[PDB]
Amino acid sequence: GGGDFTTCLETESINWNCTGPFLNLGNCQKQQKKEPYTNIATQLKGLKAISVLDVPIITGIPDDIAGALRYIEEKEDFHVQLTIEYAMLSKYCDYYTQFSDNSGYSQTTWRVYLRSHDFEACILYPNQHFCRCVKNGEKCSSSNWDFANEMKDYYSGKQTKFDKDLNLALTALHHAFRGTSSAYIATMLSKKSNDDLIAYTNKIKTKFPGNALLKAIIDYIAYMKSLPGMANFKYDEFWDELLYKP
Amino acid sequence: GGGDFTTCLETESINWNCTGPFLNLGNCQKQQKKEPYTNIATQLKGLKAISVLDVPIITGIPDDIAGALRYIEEKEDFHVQLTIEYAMLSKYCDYYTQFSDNSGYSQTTWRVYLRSHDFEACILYPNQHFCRCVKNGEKCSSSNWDFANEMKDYYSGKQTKFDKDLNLALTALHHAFRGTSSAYIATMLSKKSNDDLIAYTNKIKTKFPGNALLKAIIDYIAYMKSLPGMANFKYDEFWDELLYKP
Amino acid sequence: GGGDFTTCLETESINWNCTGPFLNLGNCQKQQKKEPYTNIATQLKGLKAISVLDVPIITGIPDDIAGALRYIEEKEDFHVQLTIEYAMLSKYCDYYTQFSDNSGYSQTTWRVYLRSHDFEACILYPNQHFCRCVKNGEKCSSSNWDFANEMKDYYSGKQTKFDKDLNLALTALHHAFRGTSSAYIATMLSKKSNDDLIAYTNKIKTKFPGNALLKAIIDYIAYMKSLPGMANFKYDEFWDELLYKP
Ligand SMILES: *[C@@H]1O[C@H](CO)[C@@H](O[C@@H]2O[C@H](CO)[C@@H](O[C@@H]3O[C@H](CO[C@H]4O[C@H](CO)[C@@H](O)[C@H](O)[C@@H]4O)[C@@H](O)[C@H](O[C@H]4O[C@H](CO)[C@@H](O)[C@H](O)[C@@H]4O)[C@@H]3O)[C@H](O)[C@H]2NC(C)=O)[C@H](O)[C@H]1NC(C)=O
Ligand SMILES: *[C@@H]1O[C@H](CO)[C@@H](O[C@@H]2O[C@H](CO)[C@@H](O[C@@H]3O[C@H](CO[C@H]4O[C@H](CO)[C@@H](O)[C@H](O)[C@@H]4O)[C@@H](O)[C@H](O[C@H]4O[C@H](CO)[C@@H](O)[C@H](O)[C@@H]4O)[C@@H]3O)[C@H](O)[C@H]2NC(C)=O)[C@H](O)[C@H]1NC(C)=O
Ligand SMILES: *[C@@H]1O[C@H](CO)[C@@H](O[C@@H]2O[C@H](CO)[C@@H](O[C@@H]3O[C@H](CO[C@H]4O[C@H](CO)[C@@H](O)[C@H](O)[C@@H]4O)[C@@H](O)[C@H](O[C@H]4O[C@H](CO)[C@@H](O)[C@H](O)[C@@H]4O)[C@@H]3O)[C@H](O)[C@H]2NC(C)=O)[C@H](O)[C@H]1NC(C)=O
Repeated sequence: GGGDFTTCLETESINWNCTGPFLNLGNCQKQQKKEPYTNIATQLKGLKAISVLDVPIITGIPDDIAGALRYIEEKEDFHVQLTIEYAMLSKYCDYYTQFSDNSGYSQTTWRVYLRSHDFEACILYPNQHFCRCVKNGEKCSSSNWDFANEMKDYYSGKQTKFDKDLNLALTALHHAFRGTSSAYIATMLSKKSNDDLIAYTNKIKTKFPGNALLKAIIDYIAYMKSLPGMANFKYDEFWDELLYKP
Repeated sequence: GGGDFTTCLETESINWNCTGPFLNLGNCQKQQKKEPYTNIATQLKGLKAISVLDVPIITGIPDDIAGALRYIEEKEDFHVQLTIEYAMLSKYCDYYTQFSDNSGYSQTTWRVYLRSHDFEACILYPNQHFCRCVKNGEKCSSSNWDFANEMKDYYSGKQTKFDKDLNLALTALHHAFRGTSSAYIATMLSKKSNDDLIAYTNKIKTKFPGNALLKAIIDYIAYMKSLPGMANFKYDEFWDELLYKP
Repeated sequence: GGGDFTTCLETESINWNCTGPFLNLGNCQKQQKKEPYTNIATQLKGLKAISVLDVPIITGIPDDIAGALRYIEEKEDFHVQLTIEYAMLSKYCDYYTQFSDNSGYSQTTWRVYLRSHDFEACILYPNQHFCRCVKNGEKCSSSNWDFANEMKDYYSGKQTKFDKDLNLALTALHHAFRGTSSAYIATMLSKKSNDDLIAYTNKIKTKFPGNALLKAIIDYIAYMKSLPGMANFKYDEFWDELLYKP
């Protein structure tokens, strides 16, 4: 249920087990988070995972996390982006294990996004368990229950609203899993590979079963994908920028 | 219901149609967001909207949005600040159209602010529809109903509490509409032009009718303005820093 | 109920009255917030609070608050860290008085953190008044009522869950009171000085009685400290990095 870094370097096209949360790391002690990127590049070079030519791209990772994620997602090539992300996860080795529960430094951005904005359907049907889970941290264990089909019926003749709400869920997921995960989601979206997209998000939910809000947003994405609005769904255009170069 | 940039340059004093959200833009395709500020300054110069002397102030806009907004609001002169804001809206051409609905990258800051803090009246009367709309995204369509006059009575003999809660609403609005919009609000506040202030916020609510939380905060500001506490209202002093130089 | 800066410089070990919120300041007018750090270092030097050798560490405080807090907490020595924090509070003289009520620029971070994440106990018992206060700003005046002992019973055989939820409360407090306050909390935690820790947080709650969410999180920390899970409590390891050098 994970991918090795060198094995991932051998593969030609991005796949689920070569995205951030599924990369096999190790420990993760206090010391490694202190390590600067020069040391991590030197480690990767000494193991012959990378060559000298690849050391600068690692040493140019900005020291702050927000800048590091922008730097990673700027890359247009699968193996380069993967190498950078792996260096960063070698410094912040708990970046994605933090997603196992309901808090942590790397979760704040996506949670802040999801809870600060509003779904169109939740504004009209705030008693739905999905909405109560997003807004109040309430009823999360039954979040995937569409009471009286209100949500489904609500979206029925409302392509634009379906598009807004599903894009808000996917934008939250983008903020959760920046970098290779988002390049993979972008790839599937651009090809309308809806079944593969749900397969990947379901793998994320299986990876982090202790993360209640994440489970709710993933179930919601699968629900929207089952609705008639999906056939004409128009994803937000920022995704096209996250695609890799031909 | 909007202002043209050059026409705005001709006018002597800031007015509603020469603030950010009311500046007439066009499209707004994928390409223009990629354009650096040197290109946008060159465009404005080629149209003779600005001269060579004005090119550096545009090319000095920092690349990140937070820095660009700080840069804009640092300006002490109406036409300079307007020109900078217009260059930025020429790059992020959807910055203010994002406010048409209930999400988007440019809305996060103000929504995070409004929902992370608390109104004094809502702590004591959390069942008020305004409070349920701010906190739970619930009852937003009846947010401007003061049940049993609880809010009004609550503020009656409480000048300090009225001041805190109205300032929290206005600070959220400041975070929504930085730059020229905030210089305009600052101008009206410093002159106690309460009717003009409400006229402007009501124009914002009319511009963005699909934005439920924004509608609620704007209705709330008009309600507070109708209360006896408004006559002695003391706005937060940061506003005085956003005024233009004499 | 506060500490003087020079008197604090005389003392050998960090104590409650030499942490940020308890440092005695004065006014705090509009002008002082405009003052750059060179001027503040010159003031402190002219009063002979510091010497010329200490001027650079003050002039190197980055201009943005987030960077200033990172700079302060990087210091490994009590008197240095205190001096830096005092310079910063001399510029943003309302940084900690902002905590007297339910909003303000310096409160956003910790409130955003506390409300974006979730307590394990609140996911299962969302009707608890503590959970309603954190999530909905509701029932804050009775937040410290554990209805039917649900919370206590919930943690009874769940050391890991107790650890997660108490660490989330303490991490929120860390985000509220960065710098010397966090070095003091780190010191008490590393020595399992649970009674002193509660004494300090209770002083914070007494300092800011108008801050409803802060009162709730402080009462909650004292409640957890009373439970059998405290004896084997394992604090998050970032705290050990905030300790001062021997
Ligand atoms: C990320 O995760 C994916 C799965 O999600 C992994 O892909 C699997 O990789 C394994 C190992 O290479 C594959 O198993 C091998 O398949 C060979 C046939 O492949 C073709 O046919 C299958 C359908 O039958 C297609 O799915 C596939 O795309 C090809 O078209 C077999 O010949 C192999 O059998 C031989 O080796 C095994 C193992 O030693 C022996 O037990 C056998 O007896 C035999 O000698 C083998 O079964 C598997 O097919 C792949 N699945 C998919 C869906 O593609 C990636 O490897 C993984 N990446 C990383 C970096 O970890
Ligand atoms: C931003 O939005 C404001 C409104 O909110 C616009 O201001 C209006 O601008 C129009 C066009 O210039 C003004 O209309 C003209 O008013 C002239 C008289 O102005 C004085 O009197 C009025 C009261 O009657 C005052 O409000 C005003 O301040 C002045 O004191 C008329 O003489 C004009 O009539 C002539 O031109 C029109 C149009 O071609 C013809 O149809 C007429 O027959 C006649 O020949 C004209 O009506 C309007 O008064 C302004 N309103 C206000 C409230 O000031 C800004 O122009 C706009 N800015 C930008 C950059 O878009
Ligand atoms: C931060 O806050 C702490 C308290 O939380 C202050 O610590 C107190 O400081 C005062 C003033 O120095 C101390 O009062 C003095 O205590 C002396 C005895 O101290 C020993 O014994 C006590 C127990 O009795 C211990 O707590 C202490 O640690 C020592 O082991 C007395 O001899 C003093 O009395 C003399 O002076 C007073 C005042 O002028 C006269 O009225 C007396 O008659 C007598 O002449 C005095 O009482 C107090 O003990 C300290 N408390 C604690 C708990 O340590 C810090 O000073 C303060 N720091 C800053 C920078 O503000």
